[PDB]
Amino acid sequence: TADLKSLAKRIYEAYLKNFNMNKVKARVILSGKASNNPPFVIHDMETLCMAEKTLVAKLVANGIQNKEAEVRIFHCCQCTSVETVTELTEFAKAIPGFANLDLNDQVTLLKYGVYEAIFAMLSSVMNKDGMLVAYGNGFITREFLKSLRKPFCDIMEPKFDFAMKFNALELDDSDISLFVAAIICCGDRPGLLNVGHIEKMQEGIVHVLRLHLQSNHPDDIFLFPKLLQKMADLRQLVTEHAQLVQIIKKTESDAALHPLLQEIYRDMY
Ligand SMILES: CC(C)(Oc1ccc(C(=O)c2ccc(Cl)cc2)cc1)C(=O)O
Ligand SMILES: *c1ccc([N+](=O)[O-])cc1C(=O)Nc1ccccc1
Ligand SMILES: *c1ccc([N+](=O)[O-])cc1C(=O)Nc1ccccc1
Ligand SMILES: *c1ccc([N+](=O)[O-])cc1C(=O)Nc1ccccc1
Repeated sequence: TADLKSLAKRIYEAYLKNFNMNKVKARVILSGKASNNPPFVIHDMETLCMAEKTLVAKLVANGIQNKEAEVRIFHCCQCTSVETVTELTEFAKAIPGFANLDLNDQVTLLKYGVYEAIFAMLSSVMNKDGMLVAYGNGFITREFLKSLRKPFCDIMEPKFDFAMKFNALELDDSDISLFVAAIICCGDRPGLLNVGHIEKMQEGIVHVLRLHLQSNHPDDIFLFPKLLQKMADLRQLVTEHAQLVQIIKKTESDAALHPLLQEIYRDMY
């Protein structure tokens, strides 16, 4: 079309603008074809404490430091998502009609959707062996994550499984931008007031996405349906994650939950 392609572009531009780590900037680091200075590999406890030597500032004033090895990892890992939530909250502005929604419906969308988008985008920085960290400056291996003591070794491995099959779709930021937009405009979230209004808004994004996918990836005929399954998959992935988070709350007495994330997880699933 033309007006649609403008909207699809308006979304993409908001994607690159807000999220500092896109799939292009990431796949080039993992390829190592643009530089000979690879990110610092974190594969065991020694390499971890080395890299942590860089953040000794944020670690001392936060009281972690002497905390357990796993707690330290996923303590800063929370600060990441808190940032991605903010970037996502701003990315939602560009969505046509979103800013107009009732302030309650806006928060509800961003409540049940953020983590579904975080894990989706989180695939862009993963591979079969690990993921990028610190805006591409670090690469934490996948086996080291599976080596932590339970239940921390069950946190990231599920996401790696999704990112491997999801990456297999060969998507570019051009598409993910729209894909993440549709995730936020899901009219299925509990507590939505104007269900009719939101569904109209989502159908616009999905319609744009369905044509964009057929245009940018014409050979993968059922690519659009596959992604719909992925949305369903992510919805399930975030649910299990929420259960595993609350499981860490009812047992681990030395792992505190970030204030912002508390409100998100509160009575989520
Ligand atoms: C992906 C990530 C960081 O996943 C978590 C993994 C571990 C924790 C915790 O260590 C923790 C701390 C306090 C409580 Cl009450 C429960 C769990 C939190 C989130 C997220 O969700 O952004
Ligand atoms: C998260 C957990 C642990 C560390 N660390 O001790 O090396 C770092 C991070 C992290 O995400 N650091 C970061 C984020 C963004 C930009 C630069 C560095
Ligand atoms: C945790 C959640 C999300 C990201 N991310 O996609 O930027 C990274 C991490 C993480 O584990 N960061 C990290 C960096 C350095 C040392 C430990 C942990
Ligand atoms: C955010 C970024 C980096 C670190 N760190 O490596 O010390 C910590 C945090 C952070 O906000 N931790 C936290 C968890 C729970 C409640 C408040 C703060």
